[PDB]
Amino acid sequence: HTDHMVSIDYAEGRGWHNARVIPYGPIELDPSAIVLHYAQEVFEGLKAYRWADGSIVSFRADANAARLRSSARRLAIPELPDAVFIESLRQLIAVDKAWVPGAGGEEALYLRPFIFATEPGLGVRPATQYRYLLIASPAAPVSVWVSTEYVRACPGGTGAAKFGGNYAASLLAQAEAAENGCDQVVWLDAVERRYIEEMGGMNIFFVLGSGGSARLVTPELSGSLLPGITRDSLLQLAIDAGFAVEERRIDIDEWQKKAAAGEITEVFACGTAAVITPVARVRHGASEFRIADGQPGEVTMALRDTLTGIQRGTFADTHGWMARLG
Amino acid sequence: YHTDHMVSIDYAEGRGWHNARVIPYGPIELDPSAIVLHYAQEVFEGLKAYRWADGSIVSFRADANAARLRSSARRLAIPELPDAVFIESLRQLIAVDKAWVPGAGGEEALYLRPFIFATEPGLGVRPATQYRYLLIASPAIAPVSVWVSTEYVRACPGGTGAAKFGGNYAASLLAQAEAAENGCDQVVWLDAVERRYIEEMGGMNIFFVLGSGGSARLVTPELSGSLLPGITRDSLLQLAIDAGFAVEERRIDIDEWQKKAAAGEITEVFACGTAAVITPVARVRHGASEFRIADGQPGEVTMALRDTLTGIQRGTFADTHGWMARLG
Ligand SMILES: Cc1ncc(COP(=O)(O)O)c(CNc2co[nH]c2=O)c1O
Ligand SMILES: Cc1ncc(COP(=O)(O)O)c(CNc2co[nH]c2=O)c1O
Repeated sequence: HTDHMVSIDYAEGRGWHNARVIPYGPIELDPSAIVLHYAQEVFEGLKAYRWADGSIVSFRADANAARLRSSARRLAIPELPDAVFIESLRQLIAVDKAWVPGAGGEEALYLRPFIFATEPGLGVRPATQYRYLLIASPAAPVSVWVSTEYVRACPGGTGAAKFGGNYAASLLAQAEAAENGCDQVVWLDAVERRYIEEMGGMNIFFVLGSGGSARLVTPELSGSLLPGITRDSLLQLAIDAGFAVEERRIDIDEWQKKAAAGEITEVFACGTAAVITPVARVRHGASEFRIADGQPGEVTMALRDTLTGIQRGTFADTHGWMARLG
Repeated sequence: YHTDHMVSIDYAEGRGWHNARVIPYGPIELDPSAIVLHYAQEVFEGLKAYRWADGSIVSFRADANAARLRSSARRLAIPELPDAVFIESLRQLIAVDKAWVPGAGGEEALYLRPFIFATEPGLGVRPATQYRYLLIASPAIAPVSVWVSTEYVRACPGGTGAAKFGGNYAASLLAQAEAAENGCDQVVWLDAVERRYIEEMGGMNIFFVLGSGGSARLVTPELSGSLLPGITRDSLLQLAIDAGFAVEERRIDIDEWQKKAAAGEITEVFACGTAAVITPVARVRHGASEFRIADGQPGEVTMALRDTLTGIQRGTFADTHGWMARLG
């Protein structure tokens, strides 16, 4: 973690107030603070990048701001205004700027904005007191384990929110994966236990065919998986590069069948931390199957090169995704 | 409000659960990266301590809570707190804060809140290697109306609904607001997959009474894997059998509830749980539909069971099943 953190308080009637930059250090809670009992909390994640001209920039921070608000609404948490969200990013970079790594490769500074209920009380109801903190931390094909025993979120629930509870529910599967020598978990839909949703901390894309004829398929926003900002961006970039894209349902049977037939030629996972991570093989119960030759796919690495290029300030930001933080 | 003291126990991978100690009730500290603040790795319980006429403090089925906290812990990848350490923590707090247990023998008792949360600093999504357990205490039949949630779902099969886990409660807060907006006091939740089978209330299990007198049948949702196996629920099923009522655990459709209530087949409805013991349900809102349960008054079977269970917990009715045990 870096040297400082940004703290902001909420009190009913007063709104979000008392924003201040303080050292990174322990915080205090009443034993009956609602977050310790009923998990009323939401969070975000995004990076600060250093550019060649010496500036520090963010990638689609406005999207994170709005998503923290969408998550907060689902959890009955008062929304942090986008302007205050953005300003907290600027405040932290101003004091901890030396922590942002050099330009220009994979290295960046990870920013963790988060909100938790602090009001003391064992009644099960939305809190009237909260805290927001902003902290910072300095920041290869994988195998995936299909979870059949566990479900992470369901329609009408909290899966489209970045809510701590979704991650808690995933811990046992994430241990069961490692016990099968897999790197990550792919989650299936709650209702029919068939349709691909997402991985534990990433969205998932499928490449079908190859060359100019190659096209992208990704699970549609079901209501129970996260609308990732990397996912959103890659949809836009694929369209920019002339790839057909389909947001639709795809189940594990279609995945296995089309991979075996060689129609699915690449699979990749995407998210803020790794940008894009190739998926080489899949374990589904007793069976295992490989994606193509198990190596990083052509479209996979082309999209990754485009997106990291924009983020590092090497390639034109045609969508106006980058903004200055310091 | 809270009593004077709390019990604190730490978990670390070399020591396991250790350093159990009675300390004043007061603020606790967490690293900003403590896993509970990001990924909600936490579970909890709730039970009461009762003062009896003879001066003793007793627990009701505290062994059941000890085991359920372990079951909850297991589902949330939390190292289990041994049952003996759980029971001892109840005894430790009652020993110093006994004077806080209210007088015998009405509705008043001392509510106990055992709870575990992840304290290890780290932003990696993995089970914590460090936890804290706290035990805190807090001093503790009007019919209610219920709103059937059709828009929100509280837990998923394959999920965490059979565990007493903070995240189930977090997920439920938005629906509880829609209920108030429609005049109702509590929320009834339906199953995730088919959006039609009755699960439970936000903090209580639900029962239906069919018919009347000795031939009445007590009906309750079967354990689905996504609703909480309430200890009050478990006890009332036994008490119903003791009394000679037929009991049925099964899947019950929401469209069956209103239909049988309107036909006079469902004669009573109630909710049960640690805090209120039994709360009669008078009225139900489901979408546009609204229906009443009989005359809206507490039902005969409802109050017979409530009187028996409260009687056992206050020591005035014979404890045939050995549910009551000395705390201090
Ligand atoms: C469940 C889940 N799905 C998808 C994603 C990808 O979302 P994106 O990053 O906005 O593209 C994340 C990562 N979300 C996080 C982003 O930064 N830290 C995170 O935990 C996630 O936790
Ligand atoms: C979702 C849910 N279902 C059912 C119940 C009833 O469970 P029982 O009390 O064991 O009969 C509770 C209350 N659980 C609590 C028991 O004490 N404090 C509580 O929050 C609950 O929170």
